[PDB]
Amino acid sequence: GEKHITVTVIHGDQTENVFEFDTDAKYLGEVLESENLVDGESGEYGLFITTVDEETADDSKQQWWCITKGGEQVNTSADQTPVSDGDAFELTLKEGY
Ligand SMILES: [Ca+2]
Ligand SMILES: [Ca+2]
Ligand SMILES: [Ca+2]
Ligand SMILES: [Ca+2]
Ligand SMILES: [Ca+2]
Ligand SMILES: [Ca+2]
Repeated sequence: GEKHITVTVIHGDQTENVFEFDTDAKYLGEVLESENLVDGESGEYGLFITTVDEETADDSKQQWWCITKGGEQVNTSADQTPVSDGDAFELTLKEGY
């Protein structure tokens, strides 16, 4: 079935870009890659997202893309994150830990 979701990208300079998807995808990674909104690499814990909406995290400055769902922590890699109708996800560029 078709689910209606939003993905908001919070860039390094605080620019927020909001993307709406109408999707039958089971998982968030499929949704993100449907429009090539992210680039990531496979690995043993799932997708490691390096670039979102044409912004690449600088590994050397401890930057990384973080997935949240209505601001709440998401425990799964994007390719293992189930999508529900009405979901709002965020991808935020974070620095450090
Ligand atoms: Ca529906
Ligand atoms: Ca709409
Ligand atoms: Ca891609
Ligand atoms: Ca690519
Ligand atoms: Ca873009
Ligand atoms: Ca519904």
